[PDB]
Formats: sequence, C-alpha cells, structure tokens
Amino acid sequence: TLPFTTGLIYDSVMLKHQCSCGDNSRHPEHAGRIQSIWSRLQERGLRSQCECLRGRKASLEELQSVHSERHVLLYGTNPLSRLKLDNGKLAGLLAQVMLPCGGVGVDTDTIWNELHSSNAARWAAGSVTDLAFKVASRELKNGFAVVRPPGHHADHSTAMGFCFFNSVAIACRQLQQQSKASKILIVDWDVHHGNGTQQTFYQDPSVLYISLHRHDDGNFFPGSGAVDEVGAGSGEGFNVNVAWAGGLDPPMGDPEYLAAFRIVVMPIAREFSPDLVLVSAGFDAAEGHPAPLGGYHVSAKCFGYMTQQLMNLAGGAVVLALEGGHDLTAICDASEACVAALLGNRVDPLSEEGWKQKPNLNAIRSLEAVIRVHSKYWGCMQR
Ligand SMILES: CC(/C=C/C(=O)NO)=C\[C@@H](C)C(=O)c1ccc(N(C)C)cc1
Ligand SMILES: [K+]
Ligand SMILES: [K+]
Ligand SMILES: [Zn+2]
Ligand SMILES: [Zn+2]
Repeated sequence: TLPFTTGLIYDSVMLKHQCSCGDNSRHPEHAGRIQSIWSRLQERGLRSQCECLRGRKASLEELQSVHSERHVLLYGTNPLSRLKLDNGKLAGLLAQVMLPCGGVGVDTDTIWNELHSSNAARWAAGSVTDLAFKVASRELKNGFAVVRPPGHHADHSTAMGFCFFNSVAIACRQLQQQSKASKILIVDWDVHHGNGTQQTFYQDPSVLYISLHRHDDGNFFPGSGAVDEVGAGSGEGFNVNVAWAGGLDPPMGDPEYLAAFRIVVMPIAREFSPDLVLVSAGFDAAEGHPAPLGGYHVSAKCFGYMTQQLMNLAGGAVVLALEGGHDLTAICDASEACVAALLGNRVDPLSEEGWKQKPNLNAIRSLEAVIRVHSKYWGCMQR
C-alpha cells in the first residue's frame, strides 16, 4: 500500500477564532479542539505517515458556490480590506449582536472575533476544498481535515450553530466543477443534522446526502431533518435522514450506528456508486457529551470502523472534515481511530463484546421508518 497517499490538513490560523471574552467555559467550539487533536496525531506517530498540508483561504468565488454574495461579503471580508469592491457593495456593508459575555456574535452560540474569525472560517473551507481536490485528481488516496470553525449548519445565507461557511458543501461543489458529471456522497455522522448541507443539495441528484443524527421528533438542535425529507425535484430520493427518535434512554451507541451502516448507509451508498465520499465527521455522538450536547455513546473504534467501511466506496476516495464534538479526549480518540483507518489499519469487529448486542428498539424503529420511506427510491431498501 502506497506511502503518503493519506492527507492531513491543519493550520494554527484556525486557532485564532476566539471570543474576545477569553473564556472557553461558555464557548464549547474553542481552539483547544483542533490543537489537542493535532498533537495526538503526532504523538501516536500518524502525522509522519501522512502528506501533511497547511491549507489556505477559500476565495470569495469558491464561497459563492454555496453561499449568497451578501453572506460572503459579511463573513468573508474585513473592515477595511485591500479588497477591490465597488462602492455599491461597500455601501451595502454600511447598512448593517452583543453577547452576554460582551463579545460580538452572530447569535448566542456563534461568536465573531472582529480580527480573526473571517480568516479562520475561510481557511477551514479552503483547506477541506484543497485536501479534497488532491483526492479527486488522485494524487492522494484519502484524508482528514482538522478544521474549525465547523461548517454543516451554515446554509446559503445563514451562519448558525458555530458555523459560517459550509466547508464540506463547498468542497463538494468545487470537486464537481472540476470533474464533470461526478457523483458525490456526503455522510454526516455529527450528532446534529447538517441542515445547511441538506438544503444546499436538496434538489440536486448528483449529490447523495446521508445524515445520522439525534432527531427526537423535531426537538433537538437544529430541529431539522425529519425522515420524510427525501429531496425534491430532480434530487428526490437523494437525501437520506437517519433520524433517531425516542431520546436518550435507552442508550444510543455502537450497536445502533453499526446497524445504521449495515442496513442503510452502506447499501444505499453502493447503489448510488459515488465518485468520491466526503464526511462531515463531527464527534459529538461520542461518549463524553452530556444530554444537551449529544447524550450518545459511540466509541472511537466504531468511528474507526465506520471510516474503514466508507473506504470500500469510490475506489477508496474518502475525505473526513471535522465538524462538531468538544470533549477533548473523546474527539482525540475518535480522530486517531479515523486516521489509522484511513492509512489502512483494519478494525476487528470480533474484538468487541459490546458489538454483539442488538441495536435498541428506538434504533430499529428509526431505521424501519428510513427503510419505509426510501423503498420508493432504492432497490436495496425494497421489500
Ligand atoms: C450549536 C450546538 C452544537 C453545534 C455542533 O456541535 N455542531 O453540529 C449546540 C447548542 C445548541 C447547545 O445545545 C449548547 C449546549 C450547551 C452549551 N454550554 C452551556 C456549554 C452551549 C451550547
Ligand atoms: K449528522
Ligand atoms: K442531492
Ligand atoms: Zn465570550
Ligand atoms: Zn454537532
């Protein structure tokens, strides 16, 4: 197996996105997330195995492949850039939130550093885009983007849920611009639904979006992504919401996620037959996250095994991008497990006794609804 065919993407640029209040306590999407992962990668000796990349900033045009021109100018530029903008744009920017902590924000959760946040978000997006292009051209086999802020909640003209630009959706669009007719699968295992991603590709049959998320009948952030949302127009059938219902008791964990993969993720993905796979790889379904931030128990090995299964797709062209997840030990274990798998380490499903347990009933039920709905569109889902 070829050396240096797995890319890692990281840069200290992305650390500077911090509220001016200097308190990681009230801001869970903090710089420590990526830095703790980065060093773990070095320590366990994986970094040296990978083509390491710095990333770069997304251009305003790359941004506009997903987001509106006004969103891009709001979050993609600074006062007062050396940017050549016409006075009409400059004036629009003159026409236009205080946080409890005294920092500036877009909303309560979503903080804005007036010096650094625009650079860090553009850098997250450009880095996933670049790590991906390498895989698409096939100079690399797969890879992992250690990026923040996250992306999957940002829609055409909305920043929310810690996110400003949808780095994954942007990479997806860029890829497709450069290889005509290519088919892209986005798998989003962050515990939250990637509303911006679903919306971006909702009427687009060239992209298959599969989200697994805690849903609980419309009652978990962001409240979107019910099982019956299958896509529209041309793209009807190409949006798959594995919407987990029923809450926190019983325990949602490895047997459920493994079962989701066996029954839904993998068979639909093989039927679709993607040219490349992007992963919105949040780790907030990991053990370590309290009720309001997750409440699930997926383990690092399971994230590892899920990565390994997706490598059987697309000739192996797999790109992960960090989304959510804030327990440092939990996200470091998960990331390690994922990077090992990317390199071609194999997880032994027999090694775990807890993986002999049947999925819980809320899980089986949730999957029944996915199968019921998607039978109309997918052969593997039929009868
Ligand atoms: C935005 C988001 C997750 C995003 C994500 O993970 N990307 O998908 C979670 C919000 C709604 C939330 O529930 C919350 C809970 C506790 C808290 N503290 C008091 C630490 C701050 C925020
Ligand atoms: K998700
Ligand atoms: K689609
Ligand atoms: Zn603050
Ligand atoms: Zn999340």
